[PDB]
Amino acid sequence: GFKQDIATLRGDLRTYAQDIFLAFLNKYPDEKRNFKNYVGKSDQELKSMAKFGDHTEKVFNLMMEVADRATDCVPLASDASTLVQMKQHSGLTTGNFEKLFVALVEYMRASGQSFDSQSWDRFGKNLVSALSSAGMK
Amino acid sequence: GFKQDIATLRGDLRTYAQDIFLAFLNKYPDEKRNFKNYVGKSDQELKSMAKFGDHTEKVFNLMMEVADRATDCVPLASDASTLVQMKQHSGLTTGNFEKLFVALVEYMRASGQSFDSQSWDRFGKNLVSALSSAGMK
Ligand code: HEM
Ligand SMILES: COc1ccc(Br)cc1O
Repeated sequence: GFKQDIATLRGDLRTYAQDIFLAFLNKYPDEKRNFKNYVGKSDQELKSMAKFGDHTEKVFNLMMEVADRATDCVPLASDASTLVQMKQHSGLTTGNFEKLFVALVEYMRASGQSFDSQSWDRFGKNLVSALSSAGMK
Repeated sequence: GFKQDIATLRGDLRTYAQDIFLAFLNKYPDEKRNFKNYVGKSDQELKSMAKFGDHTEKVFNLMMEVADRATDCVPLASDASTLVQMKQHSGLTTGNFEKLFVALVEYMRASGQSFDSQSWDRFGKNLVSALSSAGMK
């Protein structure tokens, strides 16, 4: 289930994080509007760019914590508020997170592994709802 | 407290893992007996090797899983058994773990961040006791 998937991802978190975020950027190339420095770079070039490696690592370290603190894939409202109030996220909207989780679910379904993709689909929808309630446009 | 410290560490897991492991290796030079491939390299030379960060991150992920599953800083006997039975740990005794947590507590106390160093010292002691109970010499 969802809780075991958190353990699976955490057990190889750097590789999963970079692969899922790359899947996001390659499924939705226009999302580089928020990452101008990512333009004109292959996956392997991005993986050697410090700001990509560091942001991606932060994304998934904190996402696994938010998932871990969730009940039945519903995040804490306080976790959603913290995400909304992050300064570097000022230009984001719920659509950015929606797309991230569509790519993550697609990645899990395509993997060879026993991920509970339905739970991650719910988690992403419930996070988006919570971000909206917390003030994200 | 302890639970928040797990969240702090997980929030920047690779960085904290490398810095705490380096603190251990430098406090106890003989402990590189179990790390032949790290001999003859400075802290920054080690951090530059992707395998060092990869290994340290995976170690500390399991450490955080054991810490999060603990009750009042007492680890589960089943988690201690896992650590005893790991093939990678066949050469080890509890003193190896005692020294790791002495260095970890020293790192936390010098950090100037608000770690609950007392709880981590207790956790390390209770982990050592639990490793002994699970069959480590
Ligand atoms: C609670 C404490 C510890 C945890 C959670 C832990 C966990 C782990 C994990 C997950 C690995 C596999 C690493 C990987 O896949 O890259 C590993 C390997 C290893 N650990 Fe531990 N460990 C702990 C303490 C120690 C201590 C104190 C020592 C020695 C002083 C030690 C020595 C080793 C060695 C020699 C390996 C083999 C290195 C390799 O993977 O090639 N561990 N440990
Ligand atoms: C002493 O063994 C270890 C302790 C902490 C990390 Br991080 C990695 C290790 O290999």
